[PDB]
Amino acid sequence: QKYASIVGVDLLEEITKDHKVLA
Amino acid sequence: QKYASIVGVDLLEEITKDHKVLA
Repeated sequence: QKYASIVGVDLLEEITKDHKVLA
Repeated sequence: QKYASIVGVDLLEEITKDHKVLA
């Protein structure tokens, strides 16, 4: 974690709709 | 792969329908 800090590494519902449109 | 070659081994939408039928 000192090393990493120095080098800079890190460690469906379109049918229910279409019906309700008709209604 | 020589051995294998000698011995012969190897190495949903029936609801959207039913509505459109009604319509």
